[PDB]
Amino acid sequence: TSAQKAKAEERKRRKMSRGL
Repeated sequence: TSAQKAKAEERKRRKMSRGL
């Protein structure tokens, strides 16, 4: 919920590697 206002950006740092 309130995380959707940022979590989407928190993955931009984890996907850089496991972005598949």
